[PDB]
Amino acid sequence: NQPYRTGFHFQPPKNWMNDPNGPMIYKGIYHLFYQWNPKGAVWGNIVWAHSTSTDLINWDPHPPAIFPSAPFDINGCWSGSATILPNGKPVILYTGIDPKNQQVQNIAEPKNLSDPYLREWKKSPLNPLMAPDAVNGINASSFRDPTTAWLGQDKKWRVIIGSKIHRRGLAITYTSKDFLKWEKSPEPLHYDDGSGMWACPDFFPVTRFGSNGVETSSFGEPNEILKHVLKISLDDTKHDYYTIGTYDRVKDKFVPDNGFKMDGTAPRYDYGKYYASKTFFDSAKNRRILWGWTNESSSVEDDVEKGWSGIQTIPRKIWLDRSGKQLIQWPVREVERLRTKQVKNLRNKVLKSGSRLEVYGVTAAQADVEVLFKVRDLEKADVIEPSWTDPQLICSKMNVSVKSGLGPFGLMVLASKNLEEYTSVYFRIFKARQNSNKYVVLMCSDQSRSSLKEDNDKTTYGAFVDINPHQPLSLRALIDHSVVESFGGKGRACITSRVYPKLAIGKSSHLFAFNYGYQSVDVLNLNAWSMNSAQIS
Ligand SMILES: *[C@@H]1O[C@H](CO)[C@@H](O[C@@H]2O[C@H](CO)[C@@H](O[C@@H]3O[C@H](CO[C@H]4O[C@H](CO)[C@@H](O)[C@H](O[C@H]5O[C@H](CO)[C@@H](O)[C@H](O)[C@@H]5O)[C@@H]4O)[C@@H](O)[C@H](O)[C@@H]3O)[C@H](O)[C@H]2NC(C)=O)[C@H](O)[C@H]1NC(C)=O
Ligand SMILES: *[C@@H]1O[C@H](CO)[C@@H](O[C@@H]2O[C@H](CO)[C@@H](O)[C@H](O)[C@H]2NC(C)=O)[C@H](O)[C@H]1NC(C)=O
Ligand SMILES: OC[C@H]1O[C@@](CO)(O[C@H]2O[C@H](CO)[C@@H](O)[C@H](O)[C@H]2O)[C@@H](O)[C@@H]1O
Ligand SMILES: *[C@@H]1O[C@H](CO)[C@@H](O)[C@H](O)[C@H]1NC(C)=O
Ligand code: NA
Ligand code: NA
Ligand SMILES: [Zn+2]
Ligand SMILES: [Zn+2]
Ligand SMILES: [Zn+2]
Ligand SMILES: [Zn+2]
Repeated sequence: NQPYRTGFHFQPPKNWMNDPNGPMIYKGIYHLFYQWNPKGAVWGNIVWAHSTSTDLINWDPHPPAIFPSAPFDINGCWSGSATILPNGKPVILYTGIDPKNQQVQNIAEPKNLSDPYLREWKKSPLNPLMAPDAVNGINASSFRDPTTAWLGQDKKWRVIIGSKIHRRGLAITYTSKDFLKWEKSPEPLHYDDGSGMWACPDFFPVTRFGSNGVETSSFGEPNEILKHVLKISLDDTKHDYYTIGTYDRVKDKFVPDNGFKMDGTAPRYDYGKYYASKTFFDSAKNRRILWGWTNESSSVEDDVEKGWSGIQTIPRKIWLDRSGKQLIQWPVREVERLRTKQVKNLRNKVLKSGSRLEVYGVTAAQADVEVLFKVRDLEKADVIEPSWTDPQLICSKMNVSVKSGLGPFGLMVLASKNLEEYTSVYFRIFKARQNSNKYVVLMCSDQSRSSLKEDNDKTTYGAFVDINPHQPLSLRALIDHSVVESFGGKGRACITSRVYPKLAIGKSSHLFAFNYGYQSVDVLNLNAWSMNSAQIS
């Protein structure tokens, strides 16, 4: 049986899944391709598997669209993106592995534009459109993951491909005026020395104030003020980072805001298990949607034993925060449809020092839970230790057993009856070292005690939240058997973790709200929703 298969998260019926590939919307239908091993629970024989939806939650299967069948992709069909041409026509640019094991860029387009499921795709015998050679001097073994392409104000298409040269990450930009003949621009859009391979790049605009998404090609109105986000997947650190800045269309370079740097010190989308992110414009609801890949935290032996590996996070809506400092993410509202009509609700309850409160009457391994925490006296908070800068290091140096003035308080999810197994998601509040009344809010996802099985990835994840602890603290968790997605400060901080409990499964799982800090905290409001399964394949 399968106690770790997700109820409502996207995953194939069996075996290895990888990056999300070319997400898009065509003729009112959502499309999601992905890297898949059609015959193994490890990486290998990789092809573009294909599924579709009308709500981004329930998915219908289709035979693999892009698979090795030609010289330009004979040894593999790696990640890529989908562009929607101004005439509504969709195209895919993807990385193929050639007879010499070189990473080359191939175009593919639909065979029957009237088929709204876009079942079969044809490849141009002119592929590769973009390839390494002796004159460009591009590293043949690191030249992959082409982005969604944008059209500039000089009627020329621009697209970037992630690469590297001697420990220098760079986003190589190409230009075309017909989307068939692509010439390499003399200089990259951006680069960074020190950070390794610049995998899964992404480049998209956002409005300075608003929740609504922006079309990729858009220059905006004469009244609408725009900023740009460059996102990259660092292969060295295995994380996804982004910076916010301005797109100099003259010099064709990306200039990050004052303070940002495009390396391992940039903001992340998710401070847990989260890789190879890709966005697309959803013209139906005028929103930008983020897809992310979460790989398995269990041993490889366990993966082949259960016969599958890798799930996809429930899609997030993304926009720019009012303060302009960071991006905000929130699970697409369609997921809220899976909530049972019945809803367990608790309000105005006081968790005193070293206390717990079980949430009764919910399917505790497949649920959605939202908490509001009110702190009583803010000057009871401890002052942050001078050289405490890495939020992940705070959460691992001091577990739930080590107490602060304020914190740990939050949720204990996927928990056994007598608490032999629990995954804790909590807050800690410190005073900042500054002269003013500034506070540091910490959000941890501790999975050191998450499973009795010894050889699982027990790594603890951590993040700072940009919220004011004068106001009530917001925490949300989507729980799905082996995956939990934690959301702090209304999507200002996101943590995904993977848990494989030996006791806390299905009927036997529990849910707790807790507090181990010196001072008691108020639970202003608490709502738990049992979650229905989704029709995915
Ligand atoms: C796909 O999934 C696999 C499996 O889940 C992923 O591979 C594993 O990745 C994780 C990291 O994400 C690694 O697991 C552990 O790594 C930890 C590294 O040790 C540090 O952990 C904390 C900070 O990161 C911190 O508590 C600790 O500090 C202590 O030591 C420091 C000196 O090093 C120093 O600051 C102090 O002395 C302090 O006491 C460490 O810095 C750790 O928990 C374990 O060591 C463990 O290795 C593994 O490397 C990976 N496991 C495998 C299977 O290789 C993989 O990333 C995923 N891939 C993708 C694409 O997402
Ligand atoms: C081009 O990229 C390849 C692939 O990363 C580099 O070769 C790797 O070098 C690293 C050393 O850090 C080692 O892991 C292996 O020796 C190589 N990996 C594989 C699987 O090929 C190569 O050094 C790069 N060359 C240049 C000039 O940038
Ligand atoms: O399917 C390959 C696809 O995955 C990415 C990012 O997840 O890279 C992974 O696979 C590469 C080839 O095996 C590895 O070099 C790399 O370490 C790993 O992250 C994309 O780069 C690629 O398109
Ligand atoms: C394309 O798909 C449409 C709609 O499903 C179908 O009617 C038609 O036969 C296909 N086009 C051709 C002529 O192959
Ligand atoms: Na594209
Ligand atoms: Na939404
Ligand atoms: Zn359907
Ligand atoms: Zn990609
Ligand atoms: Zn790391
Ligand atoms: Zn000290």
